[PDB]
Order: sequence, then C-alpha cells, then structure tokens
Amino acid sequence: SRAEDYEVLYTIGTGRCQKIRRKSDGKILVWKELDYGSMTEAEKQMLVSEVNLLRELKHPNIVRYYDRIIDRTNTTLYIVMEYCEGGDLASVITKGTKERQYLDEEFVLRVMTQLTLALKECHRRSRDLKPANVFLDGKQNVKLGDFFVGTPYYMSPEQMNRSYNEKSDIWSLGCLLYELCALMPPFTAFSQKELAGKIREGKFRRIPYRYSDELNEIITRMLNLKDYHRPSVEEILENPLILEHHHHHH
Ligand SMILES: COc1cc(-c2cnc(N)c(N3CCC(C(=O)O)CC3)n2)cc(OC)c1OC
Ligand SMILES: [Cl-]
Ligand SMILES: [Cl-]
Ligand SMILES: [Cl-]
Ligand SMILES: [Cl-]
Repeated sequence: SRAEDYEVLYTIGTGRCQKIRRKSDGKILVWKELDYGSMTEAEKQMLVSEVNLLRELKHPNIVRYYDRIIDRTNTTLYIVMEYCEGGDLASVITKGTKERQYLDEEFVLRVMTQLTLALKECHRRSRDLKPANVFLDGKQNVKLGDFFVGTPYYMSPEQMNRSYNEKSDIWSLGCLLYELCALMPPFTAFSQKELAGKIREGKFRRIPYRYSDELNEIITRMLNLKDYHRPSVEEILENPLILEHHHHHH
C-alpha cells in the first residue's frame, strides 16, 4: 500500500521497471513507475480506469498485477506485479539469432498454448501481441503483459484496411510464433508501404525444417489472408500438438 513497504533492488528497464522485495515477507516482485506529474485530471481519471481493469485480470498466463501505490510528493504511480525471472520473448529471440541456434519446438508449443489461453481470457473479458510483451517466469510459464517510429510487422490484412476482430489476434499470434521459429518476422521490408504489399500477397518462407509439418501447418493457418480461415482459439487448443505439459504449472 505504501512504497516504504518495499525495497527497490535494482532497475530492470527504463517510466522505470524495477525488481523489488516486499519487507513484510521478503516476497520478490516488480513495480512499474508511472510519473503522472505532467498529466491532466482527465488523463488521470483515464489512468485510474485502466489500473482498475488490470487488477481484475487474474489468469495464470497473464502477468498478475497485485497492487497500486501513489507517491504524491513524487507524482509517481507504482504498479506492483509478479516477477517474471525469464525476461521477455524479444530477448530470447535476439539470443537465438546471436547463438545461431533455433528454439526447441517444445518451447514454441508452450508459447502457442499459453498465449492462446491468455488471448482466450482477454476475449472473454471484452493488447499488443509482440515478443516484447510476452514474459517468462521461473517455471516454464508464459505470460502476456503490458496492457511511430517503426514498422508494424504484425499488422493483419484486416487492420490494414479495417479490428476490432478476434481473428486479428490470431494473425498476430501467428506472426509471433513464426518469428520464434524462424527468428525473423514472416514479412519484412524497408518501408511500411513495401511491407503492406508483402502482407497482401500473403507469402512467406516455411519455418525452418527442424520444425514439424504440424507446427508449420497451424502457424500457416494463423497467417491466412482471410480472417475466417484462421483457426479460433478453441480450434487451436484442439490441435493434437498441444498437450498438458505445454500448459502452465505452478
Ligand atoms: C530478468 O530479466 C528481465 C525481466 C523482466 C520482467 C520481469 N518481470 C516483470 N513483471 C516484467 N514486466 C515489465 C513490464 C510489464 C508491463 O508493461 O505491464 C509486464 C512485465 N518484466 C523484463 C526484462 O526486459 C524486458 C528482463 O530482461 C530481459
Ligand atoms: Cl503460473
Ligand atoms: Cl540460425
Ligand atoms: Cl498464397
Ligand atoms: Cl526455410
């Protein structure tokens, strides 16, 4: 409830994200620093609405947001959440590139399974689905988090023309799983106009051959140009590839 109840250990990323320890029990967590000092009251009311919505999101595959803290003399809002020791998927992918080493299919199956269930929960309740918004804990669990300039690698053909569309999320997941496998996005280009052209032709290289035809097929379906040809979250979870151990475990 009060920032004094926690001790900052060190900064993770820079508002700042920080690893913290709760004094009462020694519990490891993180908080996100939001400086609302230059925000209007209308923007603060907005921010309050968003923070109450985060508190309501309880799901093994979604970053758990525990608390909120206001420091009035620092005009700083702190969002306290679980600590995900594994970092984000972006870093995993960049690690793969450097190591010249592809990720295990088992790992890709875990991400596919757990992110789909995350998405399934988000739809039931009715955000940005990219590697830098997907996090890993210390137990092989995958969690969706974070609810110009640069190219929109994952922008679906519908979003290009015109979402809101749940099949648009499936395309984004396809892009993400594809980049996990090939260590590069399915569609690359130097300009957003070139990119859009590539996206509309709907063509891409098969994921590397170390990955099964079955994994390649489901990712390919998610990247269908027609939103109605992409599998739903339910049809995804029905896939013979997806087994119990791919799901979360406490
Ligand atoms: C240990 O290495 C890293 C950890 C994290 C990290 C760990 N736990 C988190 N809860 C977390 N947050 C930060 C942003 C959140 C938000 O936007 O709501 C959700 C997840 N991050 C992050 C790292 O770099 C990105 C990292 O190093 C690779
Ligand atoms: Cl969990
Ligand atoms: Cl490689
Ligand atoms: Cl085609
Ligand atoms: Cl290839």
